[PDB]
Amino acid sequence: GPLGSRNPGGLQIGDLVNIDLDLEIVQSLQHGHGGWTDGMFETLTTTGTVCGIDEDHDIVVQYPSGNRWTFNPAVLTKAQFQVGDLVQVCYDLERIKLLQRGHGEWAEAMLPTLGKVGRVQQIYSDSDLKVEVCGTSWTYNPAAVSKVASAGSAISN
Repeated sequence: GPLGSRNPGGLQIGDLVNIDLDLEIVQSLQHGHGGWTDGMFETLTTTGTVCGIDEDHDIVVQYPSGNRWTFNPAVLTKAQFQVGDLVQVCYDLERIKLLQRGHGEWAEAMLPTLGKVGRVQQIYSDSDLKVEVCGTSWTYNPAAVSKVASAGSAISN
């Protein structure tokens, strides 16, 4: 069936989902189903894990960055630093192109890394970083990435 024809309850916690859609369509469908913020660019290139269904029947999805985002079910398709640090790549394409000048440069094959998390593999003497993002390592300006706190502040049970 077409987009939106999935049976309610056809996704459960632990299911893997992706987004195949263009941003503009995601934004339309997100109206009244949680909206869009640019922090969500991760979701267009990362496989998420269903972690809940809210009262209004929208799907809450968990990302390796630690972030959880709420989606219209129709959007989803069922599927300073230290070495080892989990870091998130800047999602702003314009900014990152400028930061990458002289710091490893921007290659178009890096486009999917926007907004994604990866792992620091090596820190160069001049402070640039080798970061592995979904199996491929790139050189980044450290200003082009942020240390990730998965869950953030501690919450008592």
